Amino acid sequence: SGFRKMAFPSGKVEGCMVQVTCGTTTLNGLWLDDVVYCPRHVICTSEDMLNPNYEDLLIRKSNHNFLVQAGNVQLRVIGHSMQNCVLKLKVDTANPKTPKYKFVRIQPGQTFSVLACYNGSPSGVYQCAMRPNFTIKGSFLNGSCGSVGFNIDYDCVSFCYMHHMELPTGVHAGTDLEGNFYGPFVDRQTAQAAGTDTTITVNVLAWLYAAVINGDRWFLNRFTTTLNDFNLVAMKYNYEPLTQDHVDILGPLSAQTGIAVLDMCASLKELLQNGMNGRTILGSALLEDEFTPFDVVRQCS
Amino acid sequence: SGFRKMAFPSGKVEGCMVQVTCGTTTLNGLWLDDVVYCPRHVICTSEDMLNPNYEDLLIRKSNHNFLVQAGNVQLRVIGHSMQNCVLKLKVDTANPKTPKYKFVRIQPGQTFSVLACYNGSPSGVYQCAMRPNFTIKGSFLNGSCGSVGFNIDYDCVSFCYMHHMELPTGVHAGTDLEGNFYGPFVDRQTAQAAGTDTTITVNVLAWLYAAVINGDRWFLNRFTTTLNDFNLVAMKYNYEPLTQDHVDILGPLSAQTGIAVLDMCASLKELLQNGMNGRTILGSALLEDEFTPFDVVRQCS
Repeated sequence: SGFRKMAFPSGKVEGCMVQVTCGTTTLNGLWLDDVVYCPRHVICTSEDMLNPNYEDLLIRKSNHNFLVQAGNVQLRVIGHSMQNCVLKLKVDTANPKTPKYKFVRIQPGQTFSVLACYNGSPSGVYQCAMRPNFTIKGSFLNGSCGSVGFNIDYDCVSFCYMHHMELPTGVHAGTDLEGNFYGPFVDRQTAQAAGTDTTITVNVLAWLYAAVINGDRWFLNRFTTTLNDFNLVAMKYNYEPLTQDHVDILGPLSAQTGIAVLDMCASLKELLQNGMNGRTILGSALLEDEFTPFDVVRQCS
Repeated sequence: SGFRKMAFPSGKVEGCMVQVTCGTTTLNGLWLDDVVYCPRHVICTSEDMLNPNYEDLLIRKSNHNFLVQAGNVQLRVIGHSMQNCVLKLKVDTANPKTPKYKFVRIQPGQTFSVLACYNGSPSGVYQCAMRPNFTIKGSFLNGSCGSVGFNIDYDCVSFCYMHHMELPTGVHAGTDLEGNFYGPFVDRQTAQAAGTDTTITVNVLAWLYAAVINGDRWFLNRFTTTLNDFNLVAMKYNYEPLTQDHVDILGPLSAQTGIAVLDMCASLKELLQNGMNGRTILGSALLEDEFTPFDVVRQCS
């Protein structure tokens, strides 16, 4: 029993974290084989950020302008290249602790574990989701750039996020491991803001199933709904639309509890219309949307 | 910016997790040097749990009755002893990945990271506190016995918990790494239940300071209180008493925000009397008590 925000074990990622230095900027890098991956804004001054031409800036740099530090040892940079918004520093030593890995670009609504680092040393690990507006509600301070988001499948690490910036609302923006930003964000100092966010509906339904698995079913009812009628109420409460694909993804959780997806949708509809009336679900007074149907399966009985 | 439930990086602990087998029971063990630590109930059948005499049960066992498996390799048990409610299996190989470590017995209200394991393999990591009633609100399934709780100070791992059982309310009970249970719990099948729990007051105050550090201050007021008058209201709402020592521990957070501890106590008093009036604090509709003043300092600006 129990249900907690659960991150993947961070060991395979810790052995990859290095510190990257360029001039007066210090951030983190991800050391995999003989290549160190990091945000390309490491080469910029604050003045360069106003209207940067990175191709023109990188041509002014040499290999000796980059400093890589792994624990105590200093790695020599023997090459450098840019791919989108990430810099790839070729080093003279291949990382002996490189795990089996993949670079994957995730969809909005998907979750991942974050290993927050400062100066090449991991500080902590936590779980979060890619919000529908393509920002993340993380916990990041100055120097956290280069920290990564990931999931673990068997023994393979799937890196899905690299941290780059904090927006004015306190939310965070970054790229996949190939340097493509999630959302309409760019790596330059411009007026950029997060768009309106919505609640991840398939995730709320998965978390209500986890609550049933853990023994709390006060919120259930005898009603059912159509996919269309539920979607009419979802749009009203700023919820993401539920597709037939989401219903299929929720199938294994529906078969374990005995509650049809459309029956669970009628409980969610009543919870949104009537509130909780002073009651909690898995220790929460608010509906939770940062657990995917896969996360519930992995942690539950 | 941001504030999340943050666990310590779990790498140093993952390299210690092994699978222990005795007869038909399989649980996890903690491999440190040439000793494997695990719950002593691994030697018992379900029938033995009714009224066990462990000294008499352990004398019937040989070294070959114990099976230790670290990844692919099988470790030979060359000795065995019991210390309180933990079994210590001496093995022929010292763990090459043993970190710098300590065994520490924590006070109620203190937090730690849990690395949940099944069959010697870590499944995930999450944060929790030792509740005032000496149980933990964890997330554990069958086979999780031997999973450990810990904190990390610089490069030293402080192990504070080993998992043993789940009580009827779904909460969890276990020992320190020297085999002494937290609370009045025993490792036998008897009617045992968690006592009444209370809210960890110094932790709620620390989390309100974290909210001020992150920019939300709607809950502040112009009032102050005495330590005695605040304690009169705390007892009424089932909160732990606040001592002068707790006030001193909250000093660095009080000096960073400019808000006196007794001023923060008057905000908490009003929050308990009037509620939140449809408002949240750090994304939470309930007051949070599983962040110590040290946890806030470690993660905040």
